[PDB]
Amino acid sequence: PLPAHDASKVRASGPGLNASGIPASLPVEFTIDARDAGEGLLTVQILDPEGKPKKANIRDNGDGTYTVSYLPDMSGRYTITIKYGGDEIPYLPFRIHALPTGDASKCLVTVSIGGHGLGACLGPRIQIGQETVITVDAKAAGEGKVTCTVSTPDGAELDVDVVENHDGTFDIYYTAPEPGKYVITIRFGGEHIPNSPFHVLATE
Amino acid sequence: PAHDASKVRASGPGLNASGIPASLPVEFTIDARDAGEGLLTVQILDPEGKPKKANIRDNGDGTYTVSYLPDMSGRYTITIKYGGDEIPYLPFRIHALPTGDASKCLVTVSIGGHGLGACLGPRIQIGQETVITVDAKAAGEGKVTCTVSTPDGAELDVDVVENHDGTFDIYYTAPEPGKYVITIRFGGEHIPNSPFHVLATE
Repeated sequence: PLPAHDASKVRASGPGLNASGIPASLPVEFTIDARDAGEGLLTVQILDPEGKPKKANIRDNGDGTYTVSYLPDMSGRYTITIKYGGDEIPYLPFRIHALPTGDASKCLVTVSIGGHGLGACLGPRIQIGQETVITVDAKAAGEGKVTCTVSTPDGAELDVDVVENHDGTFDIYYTAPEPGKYVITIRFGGEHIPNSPFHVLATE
Repeated sequence: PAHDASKVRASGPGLNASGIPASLPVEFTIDARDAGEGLLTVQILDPEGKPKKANIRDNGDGTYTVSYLPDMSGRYTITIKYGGDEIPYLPFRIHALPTGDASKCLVTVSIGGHGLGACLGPRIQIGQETVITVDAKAAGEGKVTCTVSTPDGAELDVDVVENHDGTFDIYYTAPEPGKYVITIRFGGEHIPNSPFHVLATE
């Protein structure tokens, strides 16, 4: 990379790097300032409290600064490594503590398919090729949001976008594309709701 | 009116040193024919250290048939006394072994003939009969068992009816308002979504 850079002049700050911790289950952002660091590619790696990679979304603001956002779905410490032109910036890694909120044990689960409710709770089987709506009623759980991750039979872990209804309930829309074992993790305020993670088998 | 508990002998499937299958009722025999006259008592603690019902039948001949239901996989600690005195070699430690695959069980709940889908829901009405059906066709060897924790903190075993087609029915009515915890196991292990937390309301 002939274009000169100096990663030691990059500065990072903002809510997503708060040394006092952040609330789990809420998306958060921070700013990376490379205006004095020359020209190079900015990369960010985030490891979650389980040591697994977490997506850091990077917005180039076109002025030498970047906005980075991530979703700490999980209580615990996240490990953030930032590189400019391939070189680590100072003071790495950032260790950011996502703190639990509310009472996940008060969340209730109902399931519906095609506009017909299967009543309460998520049994051990789901159907393939059929949109399934898992409603998490958190009206009694207090502070926090519902988050969801699905592991597919191939081993991939995918964060599912949870719809907030603003009445204390949250809807998880999922269509299982293939038969096999899925693991559906549902947290509220950073913590597993009752019976999560759900080990479910997708069937014809 | 003398007795000698040191001469009481104990044997049978319920005391098998190699373990017993969880979720199946089991019996054992206490032989006090050489031990004189006295009252037989049996205490069973389940793996969590809580009392487990021991049904004692006096056979009227110096022997007793004792039965208990190991609903939970794990270790059961059995203390037997005759005339108030311990018999030898106590306590007995009996392993209840898991069987089958409780994770393959399917639950359906019906109240007054209306299906509530899987699990109870957060609320039921006091005095209203509930029917919990457990489909265990895919679960392998074992039986469904059920224990309820009541608002007062008591534990009660709820009889489970075997239909001999792979399904089991549980009939339960909440008598008092408050929080209940319904534990449903197959072959010693929680079925999916057990234990079930329900508030009994007016």
